[PDB]
Amino acid sequence: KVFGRCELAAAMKRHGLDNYRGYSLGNWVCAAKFESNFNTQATNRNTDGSTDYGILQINSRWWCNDGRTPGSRNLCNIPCSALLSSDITASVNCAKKIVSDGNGMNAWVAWRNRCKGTDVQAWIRGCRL
Ligand SMILES: CC(=O)N[C@@H]1[C@@H](O)[C@H](O[C@@H]2O[C@H](CO)[C@@H](O[C@@H]3O[C@H](CO)[C@@H](O[C@@H]4O[C@H](CO)[C@@H](O)[C@H](O)[C@H]4NC(C)=O)[C@H](O)[C@H]3NC(C)=O)[C@H](O)[C@H]2NC(C)=O)[C@@H](CO)O[C@H]1O
Repeated sequence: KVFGRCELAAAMKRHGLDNYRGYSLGNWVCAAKFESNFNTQATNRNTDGSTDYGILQINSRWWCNDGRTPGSRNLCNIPCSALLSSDITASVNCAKKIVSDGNGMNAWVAWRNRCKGTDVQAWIRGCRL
């Protein structure tokens, strides 16, 4: 799908991301533009061999099953193709766990450097929320 500046993000809040498990949900919306650029079908492989999926940009190596990830924990226990559709309603369970390791955003590559210390309230701001 193609989601605009004010239309793909009001749904983080419909899923409990608001201020959940210590990260403020204000801090969240910026990074999305940095991982798949508001696209729920944009995916790529990893130069280390495990492909990634979604706006989420996650690989089947440590987290889900795509069948090409051996030595994969499949900690998500769901097909990786189970998130890339227009609908995204159940795709957050695993996202809701990825911060539980205590690693935080240790997984999101763009945020720690593109959205870490940025004017992020300048990212979620302006839409009605
Ligand atoms: C191309 C695209 O679309 N996406 C690419 C991504 O594939 C890639 O992303 C990151 O991939 C790395 C590789 O695994 C991953 O980092 C490691 O994540 C694990 C678990 O999530 C962490 O391990 C836990 O450590 C804790 C703390 O010490 C331990 O308690 C625990 O024992 C560990 N877990 C288990 C179950 O053993 C690591 O801490 C972490 N790396 C380090 C060095 O700490 C990220 O999760 C991936 N994130 C995403 C969103 O992909 C990215 C690489 O930069 O490239 C993208 O392009």
